[PDB]
Amino acid sequence: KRIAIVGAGQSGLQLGLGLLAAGYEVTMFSNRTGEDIRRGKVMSSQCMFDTSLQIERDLGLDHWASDCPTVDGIGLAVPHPEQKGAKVIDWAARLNASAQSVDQRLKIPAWMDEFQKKGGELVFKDAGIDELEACTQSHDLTLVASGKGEISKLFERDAHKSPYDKPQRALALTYVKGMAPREPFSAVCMNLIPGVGEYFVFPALTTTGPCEIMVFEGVPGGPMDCWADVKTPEEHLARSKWILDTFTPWEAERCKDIELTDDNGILAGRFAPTVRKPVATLPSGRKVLGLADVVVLNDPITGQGSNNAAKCADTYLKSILARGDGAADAAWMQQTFDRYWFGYAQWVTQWTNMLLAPPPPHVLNLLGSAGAVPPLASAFANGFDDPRTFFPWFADAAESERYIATCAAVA
Amino acid sequence: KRIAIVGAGQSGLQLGLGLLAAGYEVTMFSNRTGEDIRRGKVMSSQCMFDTSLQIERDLGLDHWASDCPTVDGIGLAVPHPEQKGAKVIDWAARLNASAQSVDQRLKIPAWMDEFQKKGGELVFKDAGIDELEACTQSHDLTLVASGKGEISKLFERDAHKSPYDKPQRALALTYVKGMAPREPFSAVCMNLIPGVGEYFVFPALTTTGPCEIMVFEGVPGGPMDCWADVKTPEEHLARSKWILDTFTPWEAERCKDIELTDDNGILAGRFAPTVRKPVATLPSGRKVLGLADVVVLNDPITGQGSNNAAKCADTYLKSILARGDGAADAAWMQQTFDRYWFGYAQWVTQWTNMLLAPPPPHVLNLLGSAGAVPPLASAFANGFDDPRTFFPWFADAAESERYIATCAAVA
Ligand SMILES: Cc1cc2nc3c(=O)[nH]c(=O)nc-3n(C[C@H](O)[C@H](O)[C@H](O)COP(=O)(O)OP(=O)(O)OC[C@H]3O[C@@H](n4cnc5c(N)ncnc54)[C@H](O)[C@@H]3O)c2cc1C
Ligand SMILES: Cc1cc2nc3c(=O)[nH]c(=O)nc-3n(C[C@H](O)[C@H](O)[C@H](O)COP(=O)(O)OP(=O)(O)OC[C@H]3O[C@@H](n4cnc5c(N)ncnc54)[C@H](O)[C@@H]3O)c2cc1C
Ligand SMILES: Brc1ccc2cc[nH]c2c1
Ligand SMILES: Brc1ccc2cc[nH]c2c1
Repeated sequence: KRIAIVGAGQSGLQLGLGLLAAGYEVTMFSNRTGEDIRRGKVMSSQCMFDTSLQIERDLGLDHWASDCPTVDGIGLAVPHPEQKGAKVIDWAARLNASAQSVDQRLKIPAWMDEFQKKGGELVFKDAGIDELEACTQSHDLTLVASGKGEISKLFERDAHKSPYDKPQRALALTYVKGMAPREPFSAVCMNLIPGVGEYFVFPALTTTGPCEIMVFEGVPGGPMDCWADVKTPEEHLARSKWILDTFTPWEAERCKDIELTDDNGILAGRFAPTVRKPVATLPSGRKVLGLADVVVLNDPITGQGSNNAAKCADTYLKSILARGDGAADAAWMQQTFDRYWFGYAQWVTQWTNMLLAPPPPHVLNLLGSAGAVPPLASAFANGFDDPRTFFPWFADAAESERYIATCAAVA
Repeated sequence: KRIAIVGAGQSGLQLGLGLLAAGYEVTMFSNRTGEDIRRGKVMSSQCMFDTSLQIERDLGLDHWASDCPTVDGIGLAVPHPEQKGAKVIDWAARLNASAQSVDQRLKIPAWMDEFQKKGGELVFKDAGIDELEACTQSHDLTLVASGKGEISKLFERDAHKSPYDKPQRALALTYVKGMAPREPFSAVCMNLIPGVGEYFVFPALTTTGPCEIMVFEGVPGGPMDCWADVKTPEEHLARSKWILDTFTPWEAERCKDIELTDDNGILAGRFAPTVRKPVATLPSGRKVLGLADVVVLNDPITGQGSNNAAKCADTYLKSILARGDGAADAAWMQQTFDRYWFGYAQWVTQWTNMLLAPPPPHVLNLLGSAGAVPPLASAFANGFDDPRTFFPWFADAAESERYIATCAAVA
């Protein structure tokens, strides 16, 4: 009946709003005001594919569906090693159903407002152990949904599920107005720069209206690990254009007139992919359950964290409702996570962690073959809505050849 | 707009009813009358877990929810090698949400009636190539949902996805009244007889009311491959009791007064697990798409075929609706299957095919440990609602030990 959530983010607010609609009392702790979120720095590029969007629709939370531009496909390009300014791989495929990117600076504050209107108890505090000890005495279940916040480290890192202990990419975001729209359909335009990094770009909705989000990922120490000397929004926009001019001149043609959406429409950072154990034990001996990025944190290279957050909150909501009047004990907590991990997130995580490493030959062959086998390009693109569908053919050479043949037979 | 389906079974009727509700015209071919199905031989033990049941509920097709007894857990027993009449493993765990078994002799005819009432065009014919050639000219998509019927062999067997080319178990069913109900909760009572076979029993609903279904699976050539000399319903009931008396005397105690529900409440047969390619090309060059057991046929040992059929028809329905006015071409057909297979059925199939082979030591250790680690028994039982959750720990020794420890830590 009474549920506490620490962290008013994507997963926490989605879960809390779903619980309020199911008749629960919900207490939520936020460490920021809605307006400070709206006007602060961007946090994500939040490209959500149709399955995730549908979870929001089923809860009545798709408040920006008509205003947010759709992302209608996925494109992949690789620079040509010899031919200057050209591409050796350049293909695209349409998504079976649109994706959408609604700036968390819009969504989270609006969902905070809705949470209050629907009877939630919003408490404004940077929560720590004392708040978790208090919550665990007055609530039937307490979840930690604090994303990358320091309190997420209460949960023990799971070494076996975490192959990396260091960041594998240097990240940056740039929200811009003025970019030439993609024709004849919008897409996530992926640009893979061998041994250097990746640039992704797609339309989105932010606090000043429709835009495009530039996403940069650089191999640490390399030419796209280039944000440390950037100290002003103007320097950040300049650096963004320098990457395109240097590595993706075909995308620079779309950017002759770009401007930041706002001075806080920029981000630079990095983190190590990490999986954690879901049950944390407080000094009192009482227990809390971690949600979404607290327990499974992937590098953004595959565009999956928000998708994972919506699917994780959906799985946890269903588990809570199915438990009914039963106690939310450690066993129940652990099984709830296990269903998320073994059923889904282990495959998103293995796929993303593989793609962070240098691509093996059979992967380069897949990417080339997709350009000449449209069913394979379509399988690649739509796999982003459910990355389980990449296994076993993406990771294994022999299986990749079998799947290429399957796709070729229906081309 | 116009869809044809050959085979009025679980998957075909579920899909057809979902398409009619979405505004499509649907033509369906049945090779039997509803009454001949109601009064004919049983076809399945159709134990459906909550995710599958929920697919039926979301379509308004759970017409027997209140009359059908619930199956509330899963139990596992193994005879003791030394101690006579005793068990060395004997444990149970509650399902997070109930399962239900509604005799296909009840469900399929009732869904056939509903299909007509909702505007479907039901055509009564044993359909063959000529009907598929006619359908493919007058309909936008033609699916074959004929289960184990001979026409299913139009689709090419997929050797790489089919490790077996012979039956791995001799099957039998016995629907009975009078069995002592299980206390204190109902369950699928699994009995694993090392090197011989398996006996499963659980409550269900049939045409004469609530019953229990006895399910026998025998290693070919062994003592539970014992149905060839059975030629009358009385001999079939006697043989059923002989198995329990010989191998599971603890279950015989529940059966002192059992009687067949009806003389057609019996079945004996066998088949080779088979996966097929989903697109078949007719002599004209036009194409048809296989559904459910036509393309993925598993031995019943894991209780998954009906569950797969409901999840396959749900995936195909969603794919059709998402395709909208687009052509149902071979590429679309193949991608629809690929999403079912790579996303879900490959894992159900790998798990079931492993369990048909002799269990390795780490599996026997898992089964024993589940009896002393209740979180592990619960993970095992609830894995039947989504067998993806068994990977990778069920199939690998080191991973199994890790998961045992995870479960032990929350016990
Ligand atoms: C650069 C970048 C690009 C990305 N691009 C994409 C993309 O294109 N597609 C995609 O799907 N995902 C993407 N992601 C991932 C996605 O943004 C996250 O995975 C998602 O926000 C996770 O949701 P969450 O609920 O777990 O955490 P969050 O949404 O981060 O919410 C956690 C909240 O808790 C707050 N909090 C922290 N500590 C406390 C405390 N002690 N008390 C109270 N509140 C606290 C935090 O400030 C935050 O507001 C990207 C991530 C990054 C960094
Ligand atoms: C002994 C046994 C026990 C089982 N126990 C379980 C269990 O406990 N749980 C579980 O989930 N699953 C179980 N299954 C599996 C389950 O019964 C099937 O997987 C499920 O019925 C498959 O659905 P379907 O739509 O593909 O085919 P079906 O439901 O078999 O439908 C196919 C229909 O098409 C008809 N047909 C065939 N040829 C033609 C033609 N040319 N023209 C017209 N119609 C035609 C067939 O007669 C049939 O009516 C069991 C199966 C067996 C054999
Ligand atoms: Br597809 C896709 C969508 C968004 C992002 C952000 C980084 N990589 C991505 C891939
Ligand atoms: Br669990 C379960 C449920 C039904 C059947 C039928 C054969 N084996 C089964 C396992």
